[PDB]
Amino acid sequence: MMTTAAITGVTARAVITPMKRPLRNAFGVIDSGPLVLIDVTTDQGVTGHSYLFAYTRLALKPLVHLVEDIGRELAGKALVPVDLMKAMDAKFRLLGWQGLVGMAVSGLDMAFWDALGQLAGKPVVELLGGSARPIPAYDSYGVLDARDDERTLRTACDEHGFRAIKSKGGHGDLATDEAMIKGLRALLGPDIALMLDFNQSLDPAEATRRIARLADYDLTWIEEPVPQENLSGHAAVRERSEIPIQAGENWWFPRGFAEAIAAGASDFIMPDLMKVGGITGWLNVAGQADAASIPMSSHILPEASAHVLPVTPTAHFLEVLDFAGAILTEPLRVIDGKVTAKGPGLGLAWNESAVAKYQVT
Amino acid sequence: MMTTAAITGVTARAVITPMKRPLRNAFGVIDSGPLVLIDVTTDQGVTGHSYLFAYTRLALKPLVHLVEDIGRELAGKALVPVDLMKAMDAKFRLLGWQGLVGMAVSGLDMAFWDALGQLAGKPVVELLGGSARPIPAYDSYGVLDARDDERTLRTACDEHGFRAIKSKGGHGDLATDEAMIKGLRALLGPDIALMLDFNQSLDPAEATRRIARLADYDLTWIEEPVPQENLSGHAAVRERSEIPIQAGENWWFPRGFAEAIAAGASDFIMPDLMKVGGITGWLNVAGQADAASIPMSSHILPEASAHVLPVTPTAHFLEVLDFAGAILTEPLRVIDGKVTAKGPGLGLAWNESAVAKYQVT
Ligand SMILES: O=C(O)[C@@H](O)c1ccccc1
Ligand SMILES: O=C(O)[C@@H](O)c1ccccc1
Ligand SMILES: [Mg+2]
Ligand SMILES: [Mg+2]
Repeated sequence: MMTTAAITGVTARAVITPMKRPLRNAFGVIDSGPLVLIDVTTDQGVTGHSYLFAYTRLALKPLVHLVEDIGRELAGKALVPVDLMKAMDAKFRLLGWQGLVGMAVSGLDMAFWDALGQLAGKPVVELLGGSARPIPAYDSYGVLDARDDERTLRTACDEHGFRAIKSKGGHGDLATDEAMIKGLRALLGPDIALMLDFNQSLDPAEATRRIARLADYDLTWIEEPVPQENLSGHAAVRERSEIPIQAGENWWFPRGFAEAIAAGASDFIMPDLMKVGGITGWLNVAGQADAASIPMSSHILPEASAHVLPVTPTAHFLEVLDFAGAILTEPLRVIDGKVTAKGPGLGLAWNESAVAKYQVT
Repeated sequence: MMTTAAITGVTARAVITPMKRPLRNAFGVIDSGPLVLIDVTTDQGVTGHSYLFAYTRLALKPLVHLVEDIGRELAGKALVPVDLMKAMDAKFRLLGWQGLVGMAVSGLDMAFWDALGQLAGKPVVELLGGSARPIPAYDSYGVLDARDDERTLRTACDEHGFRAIKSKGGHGDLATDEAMIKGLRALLGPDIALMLDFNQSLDPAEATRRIARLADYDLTWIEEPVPQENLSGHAAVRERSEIPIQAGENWWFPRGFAEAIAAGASDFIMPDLMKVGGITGWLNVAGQADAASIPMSSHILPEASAHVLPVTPTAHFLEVLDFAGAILTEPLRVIDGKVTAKGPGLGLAWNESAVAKYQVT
């Protein structure tokens, strides 16, 4: 009530952390996750937190540069996430905010909202006018094998209570995809939802061919069958597909979603908070998905996702893949295959000795 | 014939150069142009050259990082621009190549083609199976005023022989746009083509309103009336517009053009070699534009553009705006309002003392 807090500075650092569980692709395991950690100091005793997953270390320095540079021009500015977005939008209209820039802007938006929650002793979800209801979740893996992996899967379903599993495919031929899926369904029975993520690996005609073959296995969705930019190719797959098509982890801001929806690219979407424009963009897209009747899930950043899904009219699944555990004070918790938001703000605090250990520069 | 050259290293540096002529926007003049200069050393006594215009210094370091990092993984690799593109494509499929990354990849592609021309003593246009025919050009300004600017305009048309001028608008109200355009047409007579660039400043309904008012002035095109990502809004303007709609300077790679064309966003396109994916992407888009019967122009990078326009089936205009003069050995030449390609390769050589003077780090 007294006055709106204001930004006094912004800091970001790189870390390469160990994964709680290495996930293995066709070539090899990934056991390292490169992140960027963002702090937005305010004039009211609160520093806002957020992280980005950066995919490859090659992106660490640029992202740190961009976050810090953008943050600097913001010092002195009132902490109003809507007005700040509009400012960052005007600022990159010509250079363009798709890509690394876009991640910097979304990261900052998350940090902003996080500060606002802290400053109120509330979780963001309550700022957003909803509550931290538990959200059905699914557990995300690389290339699963039924024999070689029965162990970890039993755990996910029985202890953590996961009622849905995602695996990857596409790397090889149709035979491998099918065997992998035949195994999984046999092993897990009919009551577990199985999702298959092709990670953009196919072209539209090949996607159509594989999907027809996999339809007998009761899949919940096929994810990014073709390159993410190829919206017309997604729509073409979607049109012929007996299985719901999921995509969206790689699209940029509300406009990026508007054009994908206009093209009818997918049955389901799963925006990444890093790429859709933070909490502020997410909410915009939530309204679009409501109008288009499209079930909306999240792509990673499970901690913050849990704050927006409860106010997403078409909320679907929260993806669980944990990259930020080892550097958080309070890793993510799944209870009976659901995640519940944690306050205050986004519930993101750094385990500083953890950070110091893993920091790269 | 003996063996295909191979990459041995890649270097990039930042410079902020003075413009041959400061161009003034509504707020103020821009007299500084931030660039990144790219060298790709080969094992055959040739280093490939290319530059990027980086819009804002804030992008200088990230771009240098990205070019050098990407280049490093390429050392040892045979200098085959098609195979190299496909490699950089696989490498960023998940992180995404829109944005800064995309500029790094296009820059590298230009450098590659430049080396290939040098290594043959030829201009790239001849590598591409065409010839360095002169290309009609137009001269690009900021917010012009007829009284206050008659002087520089007389020069452009009379000495350099420019038969086409572009100015900016949108910053203010319709009244200002109209007066500015009424002045220009009165001053330059009916034989000079006038283009108006709104630089994404309007929304679709406002764009429609202004364009209807400006139609009496015989404009050649209206450029980016609305945000570049808003393809559906462009199509909506285009549908109602009596004046050709031009756009494309901000779209990403061939797929980005494919979706814009699929959406019917514009009557004309003008890809930026930095954003369309270098020479290799350009050529792809050239074929798309041919099929869609869309006149294709270039956005800046006038030196390299002059090498691809002669093999672009729907070649239209080459945009002249000079940023790289002060650091080139051979600035750009316009003769009788046309530009002709200069070899060998892309005809890009550094004036090294010039560079040393302007380099930023
Ligand atoms: O859907 C998903 O999570 C995958 O596409 C994915 C993307 C990026 C990192 C890990 C996994
Ligand atoms: O069409 C154009 O050249 C303008 O949009 C423009 C873009 C970027 C820098 C200068 C000018
Ligand atoms: Mg995915
Ligand atoms: Mg323009």
